[PDB]
Amino acid sequence: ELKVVTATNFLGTLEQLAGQFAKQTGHAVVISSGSSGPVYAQIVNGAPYNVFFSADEKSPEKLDNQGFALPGSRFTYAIGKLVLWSAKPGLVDNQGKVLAGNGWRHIAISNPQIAPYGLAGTQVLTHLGLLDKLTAQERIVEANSVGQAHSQTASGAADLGFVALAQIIQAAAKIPGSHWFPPANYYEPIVQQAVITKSTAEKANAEQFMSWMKGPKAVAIIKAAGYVLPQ
Repeated sequence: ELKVVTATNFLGTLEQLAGQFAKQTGHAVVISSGSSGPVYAQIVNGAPYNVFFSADEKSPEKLDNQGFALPGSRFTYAIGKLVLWSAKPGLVDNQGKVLAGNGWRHIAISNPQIAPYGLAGTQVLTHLGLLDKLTAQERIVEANSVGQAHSQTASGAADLGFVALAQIIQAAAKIPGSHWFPPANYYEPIVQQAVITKSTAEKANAEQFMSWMKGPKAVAIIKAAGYVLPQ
């Protein structure tokens, strides 16, 4: 009974992974999710999780340094891809020029202090010189996770949103609405690391799952969700 907590970007992908791991091994996983910052704080506050999938390297690195992570268990399990998305077809152009105009109301951006996909979206606005203007105009609506940014954008509560590719890519590889991938030099890469929680009471099972996460079937599921893997 492995208890796994994930940054919200990776929830849907982890559900797919957990389903496949259960089919192969008979082991069931209990998934929890939240923004990377708050999940880190819950772990430091003794939350009884076995494995943590962050949306960054910083939280796993801090847990390792502070003695909360099992030594040697930290690794990069996926590299995300930031997307500017709208549920409305035709609103987001393929060069992101929409961001500099007034043809939309709000943009959902997860809180950059706690959600790495929010940090990435904020970095894109800084790269374009639009963060100050959109902040002054009160057009940025702070979401508490990229799960919430995606929810707000998917319902149209926000005309635009900065989300994870995994949240919007479909089984056939299509993406509904409209979208723009900010180039890789517009934000720092979203390098996602995982750790085993040192206090786990299921060490062997946690290590088995962490090993499986690097294997061919897990990697194929991760890539199908639009993530990349270290070269």
